[PDB]
Amino acid sequence: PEGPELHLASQFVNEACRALVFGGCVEKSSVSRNPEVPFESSAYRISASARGKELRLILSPLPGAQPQQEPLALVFRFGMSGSFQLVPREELPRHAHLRFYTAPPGPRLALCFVDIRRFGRWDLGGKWQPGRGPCVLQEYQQFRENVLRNLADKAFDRPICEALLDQRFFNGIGNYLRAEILYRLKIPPFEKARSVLEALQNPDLLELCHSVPKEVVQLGGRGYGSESGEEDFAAFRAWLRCYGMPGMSSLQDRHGRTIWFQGDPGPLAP
DNA sequence: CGTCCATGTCTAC
DNA sequence: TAGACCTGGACGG
Repeated sequence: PEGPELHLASQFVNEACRALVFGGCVEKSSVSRNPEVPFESSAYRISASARGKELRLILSPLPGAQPQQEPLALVFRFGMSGSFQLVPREELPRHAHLRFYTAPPGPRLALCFVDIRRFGRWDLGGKWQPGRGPCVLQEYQQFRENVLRNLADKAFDRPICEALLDQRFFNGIGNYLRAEILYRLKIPPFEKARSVLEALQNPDLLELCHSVPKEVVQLGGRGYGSESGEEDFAAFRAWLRCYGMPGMSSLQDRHGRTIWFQGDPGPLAP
């Protein structure tokens, strides 16, 4: 998952858990290296917000719930496979690694953090990752300024296909979005990032870093992902113009990750 | 059986 | 920077 997936996951949690009351402990699969979540409430609601490639749950005990408890924030990163799913308490998926259980009345449900591969991670802090750039979806002006102010940074020596994955400046952009973005402007992926950015100091590279992932969010669906039917997944595959599409060339950036492009690879190519 | 590939970090050398 | 962290699917023989 990349920014749009984290965003729709946030929306999924909020819409699904609007009318739900949770109760009891927050349960961790005994194979997850991530920390135990010390939290018990007789009655609590669950809300979410997203910032680039991170999502924040807030667990909010209701009035008079017991034990006396202050709200608790957890921040998730999903790595290659994470996901959130509302399931029947007795049909936990394989790889439901963290699990929030509905109190009665109503049919017993588990909001599960599902992460097949265990590249996902969570922290008790409630805080966004120190160093991560602003969210390209929700802090666009902040995102734009945070780049143009810092072209001096060695980050921008790298080729543009590489800089776009540095979450310090492009929080929320990942390997499908970088491909999709450059294709829209036909910027060679191994053009030097400083050259392409110095220019702006008919939409431009930074406009698209916002608007292109925002197109994924406005499919509905779960962006690149199977939930909301294996119907919405094909609605994404049809949106894609570059990433994996027949006809397109592809190469490995200096860190093994595959960039899909059309035509000219550009000057700093392997 | 086997090999390779996948929406991302994270860290040891 | 090579390597680690993981599982499973789409392919090969």
